[PDB]
Amino acid sequence: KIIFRLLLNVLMSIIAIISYQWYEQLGIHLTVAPFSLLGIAIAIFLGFRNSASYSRFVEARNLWGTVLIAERTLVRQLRNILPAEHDAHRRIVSYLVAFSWSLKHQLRKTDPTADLRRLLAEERVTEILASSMPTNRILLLAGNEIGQLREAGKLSDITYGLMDNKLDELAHVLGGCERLATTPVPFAYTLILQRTVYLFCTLLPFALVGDLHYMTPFVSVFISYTFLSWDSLAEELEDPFGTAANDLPLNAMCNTIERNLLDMTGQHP
Amino acid sequence: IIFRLLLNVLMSIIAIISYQWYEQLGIHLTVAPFSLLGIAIAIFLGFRNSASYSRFVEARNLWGTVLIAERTLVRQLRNILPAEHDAHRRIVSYLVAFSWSLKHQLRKTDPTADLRRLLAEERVTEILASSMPTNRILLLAGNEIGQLREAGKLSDITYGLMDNKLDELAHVLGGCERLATTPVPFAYTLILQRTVYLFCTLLPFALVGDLHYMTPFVSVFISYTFLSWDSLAEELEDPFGTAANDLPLNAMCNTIERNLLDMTGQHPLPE
Amino acid sequence: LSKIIFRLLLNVLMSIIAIISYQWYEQLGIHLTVAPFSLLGIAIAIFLGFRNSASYSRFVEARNLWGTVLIAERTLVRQLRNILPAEHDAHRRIVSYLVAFSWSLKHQLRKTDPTADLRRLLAEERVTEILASSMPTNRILLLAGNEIGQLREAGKLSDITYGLMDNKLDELAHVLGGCERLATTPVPFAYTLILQRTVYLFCTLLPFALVGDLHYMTPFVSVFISYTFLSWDSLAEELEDPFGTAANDLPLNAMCNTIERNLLDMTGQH
Amino acid sequence: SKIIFRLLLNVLMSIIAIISYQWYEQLGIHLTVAPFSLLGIAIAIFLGFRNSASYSRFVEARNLWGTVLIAERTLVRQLRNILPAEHDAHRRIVSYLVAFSWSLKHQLRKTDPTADLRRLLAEERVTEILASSMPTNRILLLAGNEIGQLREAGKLSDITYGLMDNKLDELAHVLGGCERLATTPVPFAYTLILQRTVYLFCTLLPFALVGDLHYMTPFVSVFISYTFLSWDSLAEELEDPFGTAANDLPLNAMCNTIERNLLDMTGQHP
Amino acid sequence: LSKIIFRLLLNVLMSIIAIISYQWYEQLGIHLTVAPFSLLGIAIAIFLGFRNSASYSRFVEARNLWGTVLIAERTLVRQLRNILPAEHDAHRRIVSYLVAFSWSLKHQLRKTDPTADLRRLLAEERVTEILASSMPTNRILLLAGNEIGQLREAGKLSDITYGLMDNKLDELAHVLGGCERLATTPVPFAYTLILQRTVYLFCTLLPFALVGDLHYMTPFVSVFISYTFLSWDSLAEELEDPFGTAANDLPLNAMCNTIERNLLDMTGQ
Ligand SMILES: [Cl-]
Ligand SMILES: [Cl-]
Ligand SMILES: [Cl-]
Ligand SMILES: [Cl-]
Ligand SMILES: [Cl-]
Ligand SMILES: [Cl-]
Ligand SMILES: [Cl-]
Ligand SMILES: [Cl-]
Ligand SMILES: [Cl-]
Ligand SMILES: [Cl-]
Ligand SMILES: [Cl-]
Ligand SMILES: [Cl-]
Ligand code: NA
Ligand SMILES: [Zn+2]
Ligand SMILES: [Zn+2]
Ligand SMILES: [Zn+2]
Ligand SMILES: [Zn+2]
Ligand SMILES: [Zn+2]
Ligand SMILES: [Zn+2]
Ligand SMILES: [Zn+2]
Ligand SMILES: [Zn+2]
Ligand SMILES: [Zn+2]
Ligand SMILES: [Zn+2]
Ligand SMILES: [Zn+2]
Ligand SMILES: [Zn+2]
Ligand SMILES: [Zn+2]
Ligand SMILES: [Zn+2]
Ligand SMILES: [Zn+2]
Ligand SMILES: [Zn+2]
Ligand SMILES: [Zn+2]
Repeated sequence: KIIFRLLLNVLMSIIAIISYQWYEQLGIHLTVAPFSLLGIAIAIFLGFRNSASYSRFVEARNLWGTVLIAERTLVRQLRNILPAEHDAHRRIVSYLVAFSWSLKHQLRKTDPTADLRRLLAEERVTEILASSMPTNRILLLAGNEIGQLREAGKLSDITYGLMDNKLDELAHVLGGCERLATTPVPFAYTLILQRTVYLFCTLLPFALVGDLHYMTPFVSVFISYTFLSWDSLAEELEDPFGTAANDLPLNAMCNTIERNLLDMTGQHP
Repeated sequence: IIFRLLLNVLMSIIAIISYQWYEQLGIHLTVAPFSLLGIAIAIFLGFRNSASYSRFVEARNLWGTVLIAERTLVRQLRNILPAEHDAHRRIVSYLVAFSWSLKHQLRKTDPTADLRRLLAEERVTEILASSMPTNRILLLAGNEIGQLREAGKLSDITYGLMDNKLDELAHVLGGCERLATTPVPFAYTLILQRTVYLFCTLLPFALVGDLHYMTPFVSVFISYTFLSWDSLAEELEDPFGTAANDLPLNAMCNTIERNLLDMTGQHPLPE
Repeated sequence: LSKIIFRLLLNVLMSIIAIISYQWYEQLGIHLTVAPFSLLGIAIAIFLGFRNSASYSRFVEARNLWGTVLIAERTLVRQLRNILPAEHDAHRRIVSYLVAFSWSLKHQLRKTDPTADLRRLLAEERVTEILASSMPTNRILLLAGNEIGQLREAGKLSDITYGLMDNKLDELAHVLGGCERLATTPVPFAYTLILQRTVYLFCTLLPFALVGDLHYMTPFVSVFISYTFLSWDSLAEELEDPFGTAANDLPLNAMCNTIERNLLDMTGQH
Repeated sequence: SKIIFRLLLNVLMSIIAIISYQWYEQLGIHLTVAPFSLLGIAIAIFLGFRNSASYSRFVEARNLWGTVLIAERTLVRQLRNILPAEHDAHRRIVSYLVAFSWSLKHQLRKTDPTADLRRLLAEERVTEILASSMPTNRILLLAGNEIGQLREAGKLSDITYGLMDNKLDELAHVLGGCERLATTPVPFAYTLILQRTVYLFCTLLPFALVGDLHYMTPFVSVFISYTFLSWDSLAEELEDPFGTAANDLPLNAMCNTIERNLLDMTGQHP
Repeated sequence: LSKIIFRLLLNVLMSIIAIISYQWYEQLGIHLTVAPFSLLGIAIAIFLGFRNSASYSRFVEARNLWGTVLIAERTLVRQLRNILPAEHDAHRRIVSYLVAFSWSLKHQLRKTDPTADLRRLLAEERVTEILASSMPTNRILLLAGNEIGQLREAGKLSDITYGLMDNKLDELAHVLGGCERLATTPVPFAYTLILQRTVYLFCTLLPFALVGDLHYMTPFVSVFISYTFLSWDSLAEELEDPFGTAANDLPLNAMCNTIERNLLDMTGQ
C-alpha cells in the first residue's frame, strides 16, 4: 500500500521529466517556494495529528492494563477476605476471564460464543448473549456473586464495597474502550488530510523538476516516503483494537489475563 | 467553504488579468513574505486545533462517564437490592431522563417529549418549573436512593456506594455546562478565521509572479489546506453548539436507555 | 488595552519612512532581505505558540476550579436533602455558608470587600469570625464543617454520612488552594518579557526588510504580518488574568449568582 | 544575564563578518542563508519542545506545593470539626505539619533544617527527626502517631481516623512527587548538547548573514541571538524549580504562607 | 566507535566525496538545490520534535511509577505503626514483603534473577513458592495481602482499617501493571524504523545539495546540521527504554536501596 504510492510517485516524476520540454511551450511555470509553504503547513498538521493518534493508542493500551490490574486485585481481595469460599473464587474468576475475552470480541466486532461456552454454564451464555452489551451483563453476574456472599453475611457492607470498586473500575475500562472504538473523529476529516498528502506528493515532482531535472525522482520519492510513512503510521495508531501490524495484541493480552487469574486460584494451564 | 474556494479561483483569474497593470506601477508581491506569514498562520492553526481537539475529547469523556456511572448504579441496585424492582424501575427512569435532558440542555432543544415519555406528569412539571432541570432530575434520583436508606433497605455504607455514582453524574453535568457556555478564546476565533480568509485571498497575487497560469491551481490547493484545518478546529471547539453533528450524542442517549432496560430485564420481549 | 490599533497605525508610519528612506540604503550600505526575518519570525511564532498554550491552560484551570464550586455545593446540598430531609434548619445554615464561600472567594480574588455580601447571608457574629481571620474564605469552610460536625455529635449523621459530606468540603478546599495558587503564580514574567520585546522589535524592523521586495505594497503586507503576530500575542494578554473584571476575564459575579440561584432552587422545602 | 556577555560577544563576531565578506572568494568561502534557515528552525522546534518540558516540571512542582497547603488546611479543619475540644492535640499536630513544610523546603534546597525545626518542636523530637536520614518522612510518621493515639484513646473512630489518615497520604504523595523532581533531573544530554548547539549556531550565523545584510548584520544577528539564547536559559532556569533563580519557585514565601495559615490567630477557632 | 562519532565521520567523508564529484554533476545531469532539502529537514525536525516528546513522557511515566512504590510503601508501613503499634511481628513480615516487591519488580523489568535479593529478605518456604509462579511480583503482593488478611481475621484490624491498608496494595498493583505495560509495549517500532532511515539518508544526501551553494564550506555546515539532527534522535532512543542498564536510564538499584533503607528506618532498624 505504501510501496504502491511510492512506485506511482517514481512514475509521476518521469512524467514530469519527459513533459518538462513542453513546460515553456504549454505556458506553465512551477517554483519550489510555494510548495515549500504548503509542504511545511502539511508537516505541521501531520505532526499534531500523528501525536493525537499516538495518544489514543497509549490510552487503549492503558485501559487493557487496568483490566489485568483490577482483576488481579479483585481475586486478591477474594482470597484475603474469604479464603474458604473457593466456590465463589472459581465462579468470579470465570466471569472475570469471560469479561476479558468478551471485551476483545466486542472491540474486534466478532462472535463471543465460542469463548463464552468454554468458560461458563450454557444458561449464563444465553443470558449474556441476550444483552445489547455482553460485557456489561458479565459484570452484573460477577456483581451477583459478591452480592450473594453479602446477603449470606459472609461479606460485610465494607468488604462488599471494597470488591464492588473493582467492578466499578472494570466498568470504567469498558466505557473507555467503547469510547475509543466508537470515536472515528468525523469520518471525512481523516480522508481529507489523506487526499491532501497524496495530492501534494504527486504534484511535487512537477514543481521540483525545474530545479532538479533528472534528480527529481530521487528527491521526490524521499520527500513522499517521509510524509506517507508519517501519515500511515498515524492511521494504524488511530484504530488500536484493529488487526494491523502496530495494533494491540489483544489475543495475547487475554491469554496473559486468564493465565494470571488461573495462577492466583491454584489452577494449571 | 466551496464558496471560498470558488472565490479563490475568481481572485486568481483577477490576479492573472491584472498582473500586468499593477507590478509596472511600482507595487510588487514576492513569495518569501507570504511564506513567512503562511508558516506562522500554520503554526498558530496547529496550536489552535490542539486546544480544540482537547475540548472535543473532554466532551467525549464526560459523556462516556454518563454511560459508565448509570450502568454501575443500576448494577449496584441489582446486586445490593435484588428484590426491589419498583425502586429499580423508578431510578432507571430518572437516569434515562437525566441523559436525554442533558442532551437537550446542551443542544438547546426541547426536552418535554423525552420527559413525558419517561416520567409521571407531577415530576415533569417539577423538572420543567426549575431553571436547572438536569440537576433537578439528579436530585429526584437522589430521593429514591434516600428513601431506600430511610426504609432501612440500604445501610449508610451501601447508600454511600450509590451516592458516589450520583456525584459522578454531577461532575458530568458541570463539565458539560462549562464546555457549552463557552468558548474560552473569547471571539478571537473570528480574528484567526479572517486572518486565514484574507491570507488565502491575497495569496494568488503573491503567487502569480511565479506561476502565471498555474496560479488558480496552486492557490486553491493551499487555500483548501488552510481553510480545511481552520474549519476542523471550529467544528471541534464547539462539541455542543447548534451546528455540531448530533449523531453521537443521540447514539449515546440511545445506548444508555437500551443498556438500562436490558439490565432491568425489560428486554427482551417475554416469550 | 487595544494598543493593537496604535501599533498597526505605527506600523503604517514605519512603512512610510521605509518607502521614502529606501534610496539612502546602499549609500550607507545597509541591506535587509526577507530570508533572515523568516528565520526569526518562525522562531518567534513557535515560542508564541508554546507560551499561548500555557496561557490558555491557566485560563482553563481557573474555569474548572470555579466549575467545581458549583458541582461540590450542588451535591453537598443534595446529600443533605436525601440524608436529612427533615432538617431544614441545618439546610439553610449550610447553604448560606456555601453561598458565602463563593462570594468570599470572588472578593478575595478580586481583592474587594466581602462585608456587604457576608452580612446579607450570615449572622453578624459569624461575619465577625470570618473577617477576623487572615484567611476569610478558609474560615467559612471551617464554619460549614462545624455545622456538619454538630449534626454528627447530635447523632443525626453517622461517621459514614459525616464522611460523605466532609469530602465535599475537601473539594471546595482544593478549589480554594487552586485559585490562590493561580492568583499568586502567573505564567512566569520572563516569557511575556522576552516575547513582548522580540514581537515588537520584529514588527518594527519588518517593513525595513520588506521594502526591497515590495516597494509600494510594503504598508499593506507589513501590517497584515504585524496584525497576525500581535493578535496572537494579545490573545495571551486577554487570557492571563482570569479573575479580573475585564470583558475577556471570567464573569465571576454572574457565576456567583448562578451558584446562589442553584442552591436556592434546591431548597425551599422542595 | 549571562546572556549580556554572550550577546556582546555575538556583536564582536558580527564585526569580523563585515570586514571578511570581501575575502570570502579569496579564501574560497561561500556561505548562503538557506542552510542556516534550516538549522535555525530545527533548533527553534527543539527549543520549543525542551522549554515546554521544563515548564511542565515547574507547573508540577508548583502543584505539589499547592497540595501541601490544601491537605494541611483540611487536616486541621477535620481536627477542629471532629474533636473541637482537643486543642493540645491540635497544637501538637499543627507544629508537625508546619515542621513538614520547612523540612521539605530544606530537603529540596539542601540546607540545614535544624534552625526552623527548633523554632517549632520539642528538642527530643528535633533529635529524633535529625537522626533519620529521611527527616520529612519522620515528621509525617510523628504526625501519624498523634492521630493514631487519639484513636487508641477511642477519641476517634476507625472512620474518622481514616478521614485524617487520607490527608497524611496526600502529603506523602507530595513528598514523593518532590523527591522525584529533585533527585531526577531532565537528563544531562538535553542540557549540555542543546547549549553547545544554540551557541555554536549563534556565533556562525553572522558569517552566513553578511552576503544578504552587508552592514545591518550585527543588529539582525544579536536579535536572533537574543531570541534563541533567552529561550534556552529560561528552559534551563525552569527545569530546576526548587533552585534559587529568578523564575524558580518562592519556596520560602510558600512555607511562610503555610505557617501563617495553620497558626492564623494563635490557632484559635469558632 | 561510539555510534554518534562514527556517523559524523561518515558524513565528513560524504562531504569530500561531494566536493570531489561536483565537477561530474553538470555532465551526469544531476542538479541539487538547497530549497527542497529545507522542506525535508524541517518536516523531519517537526516529526523528530514530536517523537522525542513521546519518548520523554514515557521516561517520565516510568519515573512516576517508581515514585509511587516508595510513597505507597512508606504510607503502608506508617499506617501499620499508627493503627497497630504493638504488632512488630506483623510489621517485620510486611516490611520484608514490601521490600521484596521492590526488588522483585526491579529484577522483573531488568530481566534478571531475583533469587539473591529475595533469599536475603524472606524464608525459603516463601522464596520457592514465589519463584514457582510465572508472576513472582504479583505473588509477593498476594502474600503481603495475606498478612493484612490474617490481621483482619484475628480481629486486630477492623474492616475499615483493613480497607485503608488494602488501598495501598491496590496502588502497588497499578505500579506493577503500569511497569509491565511499559516493559512489554514499546513506543511503536515504526517510529525508530521510519525516523532512523529518514534522518540517516537525509544527513547523507545533504552535502550533495549543499555543495552547489557552499563549495568547500560544505563539510562544516553539513556536520553541524547532522549533529543537531542525530543528537536529538539518539536522545529519544536513550529515553525510550527507561528500565535499561545505561547511566542515562533509571537508577533502579539506587531507588530500591532508598526504598529498603526507608522502610527499615521507619520500623527502627
Ligand atoms: Cl485496583
Ligand atoms: Cl483461590
Ligand atoms: Cl462508576
Ligand atoms: Cl426491575
Ligand atoms: Cl461531588
Ligand atoms: Cl432487575
Ligand atoms: Cl430548606
Ligand atoms: Cl483534601
Ligand atoms: Cl430541602
Ligand atoms: Cl498512599
Ligand atoms: Cl518492627
Ligand atoms: Cl515499629
Ligand atoms: Na481496595
Ligand atoms: Zn516562461
Ligand atoms: Zn485499581
Ligand atoms: Zn480459592
Ligand atoms: Zn465510577
Ligand atoms: Zn429489578
Ligand atoms: Zn513566470
Ligand atoms: Zn435491548
Ligand atoms: Zn465531586
Ligand atoms: Zn430543607
Ligand atoms: Zn483582567
Ligand atoms: Zn485533598
Ligand atoms: Zn484547637
Ligand atoms: Zn557588504
Ligand atoms: Zn497513595
Ligand atoms: Zn514495629
Ligand atoms: Zn513473636
Ligand atoms: Zn537463578
